[PDB]
Amino acid sequence: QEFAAVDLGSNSFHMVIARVVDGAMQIIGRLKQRVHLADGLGPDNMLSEEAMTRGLNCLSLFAERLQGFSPASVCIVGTHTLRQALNATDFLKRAEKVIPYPIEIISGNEEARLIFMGVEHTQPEKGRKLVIDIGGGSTELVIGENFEPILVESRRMGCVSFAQLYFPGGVINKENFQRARMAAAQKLETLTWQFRIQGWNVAMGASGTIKAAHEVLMEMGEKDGIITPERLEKLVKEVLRHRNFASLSLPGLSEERKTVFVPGLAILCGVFDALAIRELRLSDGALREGVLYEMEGRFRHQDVRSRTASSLANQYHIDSEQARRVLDTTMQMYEQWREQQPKLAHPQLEALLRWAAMLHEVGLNINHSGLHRHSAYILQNSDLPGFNQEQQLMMATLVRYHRKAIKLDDLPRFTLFKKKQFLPLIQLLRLGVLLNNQRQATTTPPTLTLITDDSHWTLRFPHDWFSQNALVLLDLEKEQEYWEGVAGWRLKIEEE
Amino acid sequence: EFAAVDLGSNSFHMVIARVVDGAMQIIGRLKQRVHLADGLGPDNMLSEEAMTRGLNCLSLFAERLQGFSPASVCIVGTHTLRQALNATDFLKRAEKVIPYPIEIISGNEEARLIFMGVEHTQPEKGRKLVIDIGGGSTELVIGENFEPILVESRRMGCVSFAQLYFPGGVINKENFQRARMAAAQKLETLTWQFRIQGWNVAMGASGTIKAAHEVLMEMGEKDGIITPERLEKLVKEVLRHRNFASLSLPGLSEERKTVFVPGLAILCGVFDALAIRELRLSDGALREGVLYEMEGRFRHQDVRSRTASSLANQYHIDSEQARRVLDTTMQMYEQWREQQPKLAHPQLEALLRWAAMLHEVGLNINHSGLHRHSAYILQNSDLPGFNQEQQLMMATLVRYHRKAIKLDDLPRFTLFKKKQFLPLIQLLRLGVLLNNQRQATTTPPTLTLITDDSHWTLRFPHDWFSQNALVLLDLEKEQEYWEGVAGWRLKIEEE
Repeated sequence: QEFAAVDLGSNSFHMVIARVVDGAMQIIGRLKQRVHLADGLGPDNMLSEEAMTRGLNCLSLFAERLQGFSPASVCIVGTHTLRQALNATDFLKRAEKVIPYPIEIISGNEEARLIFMGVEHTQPEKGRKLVIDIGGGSTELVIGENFEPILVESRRMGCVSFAQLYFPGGVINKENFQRARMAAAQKLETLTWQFRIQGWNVAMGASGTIKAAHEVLMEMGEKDGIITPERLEKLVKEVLRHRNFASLSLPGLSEERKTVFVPGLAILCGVFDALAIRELRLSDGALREGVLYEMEGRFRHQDVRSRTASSLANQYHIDSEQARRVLDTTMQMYEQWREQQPKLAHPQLEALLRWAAMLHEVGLNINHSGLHRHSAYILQNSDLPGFNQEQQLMMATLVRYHRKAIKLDDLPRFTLFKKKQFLPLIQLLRLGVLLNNQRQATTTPPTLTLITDDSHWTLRFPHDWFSQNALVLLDLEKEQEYWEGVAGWRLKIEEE
Repeated sequence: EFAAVDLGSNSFHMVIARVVDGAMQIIGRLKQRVHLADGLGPDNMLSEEAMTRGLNCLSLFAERLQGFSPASVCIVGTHTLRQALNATDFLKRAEKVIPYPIEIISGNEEARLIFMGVEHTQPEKGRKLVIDIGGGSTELVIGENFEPILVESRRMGCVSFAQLYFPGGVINKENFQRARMAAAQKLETLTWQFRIQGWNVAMGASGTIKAAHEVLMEMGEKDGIITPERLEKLVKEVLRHRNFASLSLPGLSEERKTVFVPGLAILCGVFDALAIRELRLSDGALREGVLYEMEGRFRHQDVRSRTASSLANQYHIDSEQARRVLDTTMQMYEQWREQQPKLAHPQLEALLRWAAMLHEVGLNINHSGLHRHSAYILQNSDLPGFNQEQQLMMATLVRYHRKAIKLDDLPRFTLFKKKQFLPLIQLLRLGVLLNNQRQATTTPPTLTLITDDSHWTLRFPHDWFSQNALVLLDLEKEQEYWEGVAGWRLKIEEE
C-alpha cells in the first residue's frame, strides 16, 4: 500500500508518497507547488482572499492526484501560517469542499518533534543531536537521541516574516542584516544556556534556508557544503556585495530562493551566534519524513499519545484508581451508546474520551474547587507529544464540561469533529464521573442499562437500587436538571 | 491593642485583643445583627436595606477603632460577600465608613482560621475534626498541632437551607429529611478521605452547634457532648411544630428560631456522612484564628512565606533564577521606595517579592505563554494566609510580566489603587527581562533608577551595552511596550 504526507507550508504545499516494502519504507514520489500562503498573512494576522485562493486551488490539484487514496492513507498537516492565521478555520472549512481529507494543524513543538524524527529516521548514526529548522514562519530547535527528544523549542521567526521586518522593499545592507541577525539571537536568549549545557555530538539542519546555505557554500568551493562560523562569515560578506533581493546573483540560488535567502541566512547566523555551533550538516529528512514514519507507526498500533497520557497522570500524581473507576463506568455506557449509533462512534473520538476520563483530575494540585476548569486548563495548554491541535482541544473540552452547567454555545468550533459525534461523549463522561462521586466509597450498580433515543437517554438501574444509594439518585436528579437546559437532551432514570 | 472584624451572615462581630506577658487577652466583643445574608436576593444581589444596615454597623465599629493603625485591624468577609454579585459596591461604600479594608477570604482560608481558632483555645489534644456550620457555608478540617491536613468548605448553611428546604419557615418531616440528605450529598466527595484520615476528637464551632448545645443542656442532658442519639431527640422535638415561629424549645432565642431547623438538618447530615460519635463545642473559632494569626505576624511569623516556599518546591522552579530576578527587582524597588516613600507599603512589597519568586511556576504546563500559566496557577490555587485580593494582585503581577500590557484588561481592586501597583508591574517586568539569559546573565555592577512619576530612567555603567547588546534590544522592546501605556516612558542611559 501507498500512503501520503501533505504539508501546508509558508512558501510551498508539498506532497510525499511512500510505500512499505520488505518491512522497509521507500519514498516513491515528491511534489510541490509554490503557494506562498505566508505572503498573504496580514498585520492583523488575517490570511488574504488571494492567499486562500492560491491554497485552495492547489489543494484542488492535490485532491485529483490523491484520487483513490483512502483517508487513512493520507495525512495533511498545517504549520506556522495556519497556527498564526486568525481566519484559519475559514480556510479549513473552504478546503473541505475541494479536498476530502481533514487538515490537521499541529503546534510548533509537535512540528519540532516530527522534524527531529524525520532526521533520526534518515540518518544511520546515533548519538545526541541538535536539529535546527529555519522555515518561512517559525524556527524549531531540538536536542534528542535515539528517537527521544530531550529539549524541544519553537520560535516565531522565519525567512518570510524577517524579510518584511528587517529588509523592507528587499533592500540589502549591513545594517538591515545585522538587525535581523541580532533579532534572531534575541529570540534564543532564554534557551541558549539550557541547550549549550545539554550538548550534542553533531548538529543537523533541515529545510529551505539551510539547503540554500549548503548549495551556495558548495558553489564557493566548499565541497562538503558543511556550515561553520567561518564559512558563514564568507557567505555574509558575499551577500553584502549586493543591494537588493532582486539583484542577489548568488551561485546555487534559484530565483524563488533569492527572495528570502538573506533574512533566512541572518536567522542562521543568529542561531550560530547564540548556540556556538561548530558544524551544521544538512539532513535529508525533516517534517514530511517524520509524518510518514508517524503514520506507519500508527498502522502498527504504535501511538505515543498513550505514553503522553500516562506521563501526564504521573506528573500530576492523580488518583489512578478513581481515574480507573470513572473510565470503567464511562466505557460500559459508551459500549451501549455505540451499539445503538455505531456510525457516530469513531475510534479517534473514543480514544479522546478514554484519555479524558483518565485525566479529568490532573488539576487537583491547583484546586479541588473548580477542578473541571483547572484540568481543562492544564490539558488545553500543555505540550502533549503526538496530539494535533484539535484532538488536544477536544480532550480538554470533554474535561471542561464534565461538571456544572453546560452551555452549547460556549463550545469551540471543530473542523475535525462534528457536534453529533462528540456531544454524547460529554454526556457519557458527566454520568461516568457523577456515578463515582463517592470515590472508594462508591457502590457500583451490578447492572446499568442505557437506552438512547437521540439525546434522550434513560439509565436503568437494578430493582430497589436507589433505596440503599439515595445520594446517587440526588446526583442523577441534579444532572436531569442540567440536561433540561440543553436543547435536545433529556435524562430519564429508572429501576428494573 | 488589635482587632478582628468578622462580617458574617447573621451578624457583624468585632473582637479587640491585647498581649500582656506573652498571653492573649480579650478586651471586648461587639456584635450587631445586620442580617447581610437575608438581604441576598434570588439574583445574588445584596439589598439596599441590608447594605445600609452593614455600613451603619461599620461606622459604629469605626468609632471604637479610631487611631488603630492598619496592621492592628483585620476585617474579613466570608460566604455572603464571596457570593454577592454586588460585593464590590458594598466594599467600595465601606471605605467611606471605616478606614480599614474588607478582606474577602476563600472558604478554605476561612476553614483554616476556624481550625487555628480551635487549636489556640481548646485544651483538647490529638488530631481534631473541626466542623463549623455557618449561615451560607460549612467548613470541615482535620489537622493537629497547628497544621491543617485536610481542608474543605461547602456551599450549605442554615440561611440558604432555610430557603431551599423549608420555604416559608414551614416544618415537615419531609422538608427536614430533604435538608439532611442534601447535606450528606454535599459531603460525598470528601467522606472516605476524612474518615480514613480520622480524628482523636470532634469539635464544632459557631451558632448552629452552640444552639444545639444550649437546647440539649436546657432540656436536661447530663453533659455537653453532642451525640447521634441526642440529635435525634432534638429532631423529634422540632418536628412537633408546624413552623419556625412556633418553635419554643428552651435555649432558642427568637434569633436562633429563624435558622435552627435547617442548621440541625445540616448537622445531622454531617454526623451521618462522617460517622461522628461525639462532638464537643469549641468557644474559639474564626475570630480567634484571625487574632492569633495577626499577633503571629507582629512577631514576623507569616504563613504566606511557607506558602510561597512550598509552591516553589511543588512546581520545581529554578530557585537561582527566582533569586536573580528577585535581587534585581528589589534593588530597583528599594530605589523607587526612596523616591516615592508614600506609594510604597510593606504589603504590596511582599506581593512583588513573591511574584518574583513564583513567576515561573507555570513552566511545567508550558514554556510558551508562561506568564499566563503561572498566573492561572497563582490565581486559582489554595494559598494559605492570602486573602482574595492579595492572591489576585500577586497573580496579576505575574500575568503582565511579559508581552503587551492592556490596562483595559486589569482587574479592579478595592484593597489596592492603580497608582500603587502599576510601578510594581514596571519593576517586575524589568527585573525579569534583565535576567533573560538566566545563568549566562551579566549583572550590571551599578544600576540607577530615576523616577518622574511613571517616566523612568535606568542608568547602566559606561559602555555597558557594548558588551551586552541583546539586553539593550530587550530594553528597547520594553520601551516600545511602554509607549502603548499612557504615562509610561522608559529611558535608557549609560553614565
